[PDB]
Amino acid sequence: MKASRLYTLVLVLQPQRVLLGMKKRAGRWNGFGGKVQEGETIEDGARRELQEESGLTVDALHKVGQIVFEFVGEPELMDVHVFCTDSIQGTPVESDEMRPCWFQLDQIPFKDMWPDDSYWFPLLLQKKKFHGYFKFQGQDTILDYTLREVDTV
Ligand SMILES: Nc1[nH]c(=O)nc2c1ncn2[C@H]1C[C@H](O)[C@@H](COP(=O)(O)OP(=O)(O)OP(=O)(O)O)O1
Ligand code: NA
Repeated sequence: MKASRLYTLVLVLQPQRVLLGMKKRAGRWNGFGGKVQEGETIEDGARRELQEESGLTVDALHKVGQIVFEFVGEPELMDVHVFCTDSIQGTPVESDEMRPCWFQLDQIPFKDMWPDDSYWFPLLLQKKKFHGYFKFQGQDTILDYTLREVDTV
């Protein structure tokens, strides 16, 4: 088995809309997140990345899933811990690398999201927790994947 590097992903999910960020420098909408750093808990890394990437603060997050990504030709797995929150402080801010935008929950922009999101984001919307794994060739093609609803993440 490959080694894995820890990442976070945060979805700001309100009753009628979700906040996503478009990668500016590519072209896909995603939640907010990045690499966990030395000495911080995963949840604190998720809060930090949300603040660094979007400007938003939150005192707490709910863990909703974990997804492992494998890319053909890359030596490490990405171990992505997925969090949600419904409660925000501040306005999202555009940066040189990210443009935030709200989407109504009948307009989730799946075609401009990573392909895996079509599989797990419906579970998130149903208040379900999940574990996933996806093996990609490049940015567009899934060669293998597993997904399971779990009671505890
Ligand atoms: N297939 C996929 N589907 C998805 O929904 N999110 C993915 C994904 N693959 C990666 N992600 C998420 C995980 C993480 O939040 C983000 C990728 O992290 P980044 O590359 O932004 O890390 P960092 O920006 O911290 O690294 P540096 O650029 O070195 O600072 O995208
Ligand atoms: Na990031």
